[PDB]
Amino acid sequence: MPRIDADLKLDFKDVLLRPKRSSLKSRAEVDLERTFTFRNSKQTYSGIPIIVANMDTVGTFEMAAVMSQHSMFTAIHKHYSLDDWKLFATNHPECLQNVAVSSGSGQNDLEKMTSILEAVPQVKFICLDVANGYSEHFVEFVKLVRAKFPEHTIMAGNVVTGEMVEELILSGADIIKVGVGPGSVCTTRTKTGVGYPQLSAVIECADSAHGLKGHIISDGGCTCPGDVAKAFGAGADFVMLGGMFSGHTECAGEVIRKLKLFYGMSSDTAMNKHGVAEYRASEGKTVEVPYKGDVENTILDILGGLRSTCTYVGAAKLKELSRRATFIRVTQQHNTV
Amino acid sequence: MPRIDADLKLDFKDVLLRPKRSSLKSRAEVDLERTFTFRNSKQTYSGIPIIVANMDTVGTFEMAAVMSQHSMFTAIHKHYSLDDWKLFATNHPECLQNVAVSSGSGQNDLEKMTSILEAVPQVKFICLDVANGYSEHFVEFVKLVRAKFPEHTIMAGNVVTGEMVEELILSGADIIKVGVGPGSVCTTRTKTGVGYPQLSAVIECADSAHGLKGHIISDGGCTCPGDVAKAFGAGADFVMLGGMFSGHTECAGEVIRKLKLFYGMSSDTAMNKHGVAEYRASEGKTVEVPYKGDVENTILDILGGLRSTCTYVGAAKLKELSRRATFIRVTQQHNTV
Amino acid sequence: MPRIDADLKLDFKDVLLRPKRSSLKSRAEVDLERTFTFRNSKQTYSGIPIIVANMDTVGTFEMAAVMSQHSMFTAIHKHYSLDDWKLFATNHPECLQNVAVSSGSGQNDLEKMTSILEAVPQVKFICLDVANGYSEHFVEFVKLVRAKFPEHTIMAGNVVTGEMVEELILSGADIIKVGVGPGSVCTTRTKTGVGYPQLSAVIECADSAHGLKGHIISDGGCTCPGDVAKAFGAGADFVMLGGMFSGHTECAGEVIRKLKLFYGMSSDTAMNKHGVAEYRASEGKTVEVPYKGDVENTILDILGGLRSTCTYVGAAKLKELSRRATFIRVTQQHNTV
Amino acid sequence: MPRIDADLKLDFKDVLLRPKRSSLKSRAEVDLERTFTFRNSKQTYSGIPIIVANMDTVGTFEMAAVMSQHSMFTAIHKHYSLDDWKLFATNHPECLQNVAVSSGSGQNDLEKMTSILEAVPQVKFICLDVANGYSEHFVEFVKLVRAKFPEHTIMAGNVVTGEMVEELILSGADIIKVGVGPGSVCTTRTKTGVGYPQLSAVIECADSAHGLKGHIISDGGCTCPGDVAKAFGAGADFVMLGGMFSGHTECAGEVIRKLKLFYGMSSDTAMNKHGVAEYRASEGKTVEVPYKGDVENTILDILGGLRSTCTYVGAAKLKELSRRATFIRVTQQHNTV
Ligand SMILES: Nc1nc2c(ncn2[C@@H]2O[C@H](COP(=O)(O)O)[C@@H](O)[C@H]2O)c(=O)[nH]1
Ligand SMILES: Nc1nc2c(ncn2[C@@H]2O[C@H](COP(=O)(O)O)[C@@H](O)[C@H]2O)c(=O)[nH]1
Ligand SMILES: Nc1nc2c(ncn2[C@@H]2O[C@H](COP(=O)(O)O)[C@@H](O)[C@H]2O)c(=O)[nH]1
Ligand SMILES: Nc1nc2c(ncn2[C@@H]2O[C@H](COP(=O)(O)O)[C@@H](O)[C@H]2O)c(=O)[nH]1
Ligand code: NA
Ligand code: NA
Ligand code: NA
Ligand code: NA
Ligand code: NA
Ligand code: NA
Ligand code: NA
Ligand code: NA
Repeated sequence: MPRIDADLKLDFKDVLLRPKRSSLKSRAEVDLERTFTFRNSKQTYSGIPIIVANMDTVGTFEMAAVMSQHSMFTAIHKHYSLDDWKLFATNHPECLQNVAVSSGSGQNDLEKMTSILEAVPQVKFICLDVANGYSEHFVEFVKLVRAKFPEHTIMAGNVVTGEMVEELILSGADIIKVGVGPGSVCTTRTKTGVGYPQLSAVIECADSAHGLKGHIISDGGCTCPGDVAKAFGAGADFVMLGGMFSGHTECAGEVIRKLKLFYGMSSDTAMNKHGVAEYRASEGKTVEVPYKGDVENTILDILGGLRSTCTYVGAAKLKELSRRATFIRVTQQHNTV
Repeated sequence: MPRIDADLKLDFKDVLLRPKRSSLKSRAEVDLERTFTFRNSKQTYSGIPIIVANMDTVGTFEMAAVMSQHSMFTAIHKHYSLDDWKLFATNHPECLQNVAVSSGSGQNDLEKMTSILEAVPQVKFICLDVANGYSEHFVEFVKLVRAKFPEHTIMAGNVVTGEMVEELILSGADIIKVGVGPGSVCTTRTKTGVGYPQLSAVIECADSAHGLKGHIISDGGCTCPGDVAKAFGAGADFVMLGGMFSGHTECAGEVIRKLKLFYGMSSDTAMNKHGVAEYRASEGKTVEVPYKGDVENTILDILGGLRSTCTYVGAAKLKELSRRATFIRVTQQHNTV
Repeated sequence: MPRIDADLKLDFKDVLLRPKRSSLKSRAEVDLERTFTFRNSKQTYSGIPIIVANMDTVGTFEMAAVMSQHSMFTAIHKHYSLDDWKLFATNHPECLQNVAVSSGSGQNDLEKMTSILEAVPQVKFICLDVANGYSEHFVEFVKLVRAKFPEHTIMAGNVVTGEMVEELILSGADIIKVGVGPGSVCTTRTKTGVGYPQLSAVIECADSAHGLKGHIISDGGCTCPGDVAKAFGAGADFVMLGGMFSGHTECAGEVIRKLKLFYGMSSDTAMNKHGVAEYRASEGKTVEVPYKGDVENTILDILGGLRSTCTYVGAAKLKELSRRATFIRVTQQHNTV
Repeated sequence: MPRIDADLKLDFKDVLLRPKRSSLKSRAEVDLERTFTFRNSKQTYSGIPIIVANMDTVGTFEMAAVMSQHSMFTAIHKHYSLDDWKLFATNHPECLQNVAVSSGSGQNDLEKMTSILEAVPQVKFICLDVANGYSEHFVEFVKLVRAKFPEHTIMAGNVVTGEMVEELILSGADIIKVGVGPGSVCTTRTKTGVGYPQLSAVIECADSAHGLKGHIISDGGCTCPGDVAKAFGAGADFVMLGGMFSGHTECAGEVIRKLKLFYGMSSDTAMNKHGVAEYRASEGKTVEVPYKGDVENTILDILGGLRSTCTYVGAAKLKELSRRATFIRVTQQHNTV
């Protein structure tokens, strides 16, 4: 029996947030910092919950040192060496509280990560990523990492439904990475037919996490600050971004109209440059992106957009955005000429 | 609890007006003038209820002097000086009954407006505009302007839902400006995720105004005369337009294929040229538009379109259009080659 | 009260015809000729019910002489003179049974038509066209033409709903022309907001005609032979076409890549060349179309397509197509690369 | 009575497959081979159920010799001669178990096929194709072929609904070819208005076959490996492909940016090169396609995609994919820049 779910699954383009009444005079009143206490690691975090994705070109140390100035976060890419990290530590000690070390489920990866966590005790976040986030093999791996590092906060993914968000949390992960399909350079939908609309995946997964006192990252699929806001509005605790951060000076890669090469974690460009075949669910794209320059401007644009959103729905802090969010269903997002 | 309204919100593209039986021989029979009596100012107005928007390039004095010849209206941009206005008065006294002076919620703006209303008693309309039309701060500001000018008619905005249309009317505004998102150079949807489909916003807001014996302007989102007609058909008492009036000789700005620069009230181009950051809900676009020449032709095209609409639905006067309007839901608006 | 009909109105793109079981070996078995007896004129017609539209460039005498060889029909454009027609009669007497003379509702038009019907008794069809097919003025005009020519068959239009199809038939018209909006060079939707999806307009109007033993033409909106088939399948008794016949050698106008100018009946190009302002509901477009050459090939393509349709649904004659038509609702019509 | 089925018929773009929990470590665990026993021929087949379509350019002997190395299948085009086939047999004896000989319903075709089956007893599949797969003439032809070759497995088509799938199976065909409209170079929808969405046609037809212990091919409409997976997920026993195999070295036709000419079975290019008028339901297109080079890479890409799909839904073998398939309804398939 092949069956078809009756419920149309919407994405970001299919909706808008409705404005509401409030006493908020203007957007600089709004506080975008959140304070979280994690279910399993028992650690506490405070910052602006926007994470740079652990992709080759954007999850760099340079990107980190800027984000951190804004209390934002960076999931560092897994190809840096131990020596690379010990220089990062020496150079930017104040940044270590705002980064996560990354690993796949392979033994070599686990060992290298371990050497990093031991050499840099200030790093207190771990980001774990596989091709099939629904595998029992990932479940037992998450148990292993939890046992090895009982006081480190664990981000794990990726999934799109709530049964697997609960199983991953109950198996020791703190923050589940929700998203398969929508990523700017993800090709699961084309290559495999498998995936989920981003908005629907957050609505559905956020509820499942929060009943366990766990948390989620909306990973992928945001194309402008409005999407970030919708992602938060849908219940996401953090939002992670690759494509919106691609193209800047603090991105790794030469400038080539000035452009830069933006490529997926499991892309052909990636496999050539490195053992990444089964790191993500699809062999992602390799695109050319216009050179945007310094990431500060982009950060300002994004945070500013999000402050307005909160103001316009009556949220004085980011914590209250999902509480105040009413989405309306629309037939369009743009007025063309 | 993030929730999603079950009702799909349609816009202008999603519908058509149905023709109906009548005794109307032709479109020159139709009278497009309306006579209004305002709830709070208690003043009476007669004209063709189509308003040029208070944008830098289109809300000019030159635009005004043409519109006025057609009994149309112009919301003048807020950057003109007192001296500029006193020349407008001297030069085009017969036009003063067909313009509104504009202001934001800042004290400097209020003072400059006040000096203008005192120096030109013939100006009897006020247009008030903010970034967050749902703020309690806007509500109290509207009370202040009402108290300062008890015999001036007040347009205030912008909103998209009826609870705020009622609160603004009950707080002293006469005519509520309805529209957030659809404007040709508005970027709220992209930058903030917040907005509303224009047609749905008028249907919903018109009902709310009219129960209080108040009035609304459909502000933004019309791309052709058909949209104007639909806007009126949905219940709007006036319709305001920026983009359809952009590009003409009576527009402010040099001619540059001949083009002209059309930019938003809170756009980057605006901030550079002037203190406009929080005048509108978004930092609007700056587009190039083809030089259309004299606004008379455009006016003729638009009024002509609207006369046909009334004829085809059986409305001998514009007053009867919403009464006679049945919208049908469609899957398209164009026959491509 | 502005209201919105709950029923989504589909067009040709939104549907497909379902194949069905039959004993039909192949498409040359299918007979596309119909025999009609008209309600009010009491005349009988036999032919392939596909009519060339009465547009300047396609409703020519040259087009007629080809169509007629295929038992197809031509609604001749209203600008030809009496002398022009008397040469047509002399030259192509066998074609006169397959054409209609055209007129608007003006007295000059009526007189010129009258002179034509008197000078050419073999012409037994009249085509009457106005801007507002819902006007009481059109209703009384139809009564007048019926009384003046009691044995001529009258095509009248255009409408999209059944209440007006019945009133026009009961007022003496034989064949109602159904379609407002979808025409290739019609601009009602853009200029006035008024119109109707073609498929929905035929479904709805065909039922209304046939209960009175009257007939309809699906006028406008077909872009390929599939649309013709759907139009017939929806219940239409005839289908009229402009754009699909545009571009051929037998079209009026010079060749200019080789192109030809195709323009609407009430278009600016039309008004310049001639008193046509209120002949159709909109001031239609003027497009450039590629030179297709001889209309024979196009005719062959269209008739062939329609024979296959009948075969694939089990209709041995065109009469049985609507009887055998089941439409399925689809989300697309094309497989792009 | 023209009527409209209430059920919207979805295609591949309208859905995604949902990931599910499993114990599958990775995609090389998945077995894509199936073992089938046919209802009427009583023969058994084992291989990867992906068939190259019997089109001029892709159903070649060269294509066959590669496919066969991958346990894939090739429906050979019907224009090869007896002598051509006897060389194929001599050269690639091990491939004969993985090809089908093709024929239309004409006597010449039947005779030539017969001479081939007699000269090459190793060929045990027959592929039969007509313009109207719903004709009683096709039904009796299928009876004739069954009687002539009682131990050959018969693929017959094409249809889209289950009443005709059952009648063709009960009349002796083994494997019904399901698909009319979606094919990359099919024009039925444009030329005739007749067709069916591919996904809906498989869902509906698969059920009908399987109740008779028969089988179906999803013929046409796949544009990437995701579509293949969805096709299998919907219940299809095999999937046939033309366009995805077009463009390779083992395709027939010269290289011309390097391109190759890809044309339909009943296309104008086909009729010119050969008696094919009524072989398929439409006169298909002739497109230019980029030269992809060797078909091995494409095969690897497609099989790899399909292994991931099975892994991500928890299917260790292709047999279990439809059993494990839950489709979700979506509003999009792509993230544009
Ligand atoms: N399946 C797949 N996902 C990728 C690949 N590269 C990056 N991603 C995903 O894309 C996400 C970011 O999405 P974006 O913000 O660019 O839309 C990353 O966090 C990661 O989840 C890849 O090669 N394959
Ligand atoms: N949010 C926003 N709205 C603008 C800006 N500039 C103009 N608008 C809106 O656009 C309206 C006109 O819309 P239009 O007729 O061009 O679609 C104006 O009345 C105003 O409400 C801007 O910079 N930001
Ligand atoms: N409203 C309007 N309709 C036109 C005009 N010119 C042609 N048409 C319509 O277009 C029809 C043919 O549509 P087509 O087959 O090109 O889609 C004609 O029969 C007529 O009803 C025009 O200028 N204005
Ligand atoms: N109606 C029609 N179908 C064709 C023609 N040529 C190929 N096809 C269909 O297209 C199918 C392959 O579809 P594709 O994989 O290219 O989308 C073939 O198996 C066949 O069923 C043609 O000329 N007319
Ligand atoms: Na491991
Ligand atoms: Na980059
Ligand atoms: Na103030
Ligand atoms: Na302008
Ligand atoms: Na008259
Ligand atoms: Na023409
Ligand atoms: Na035969
Ligand atoms: Na090819």
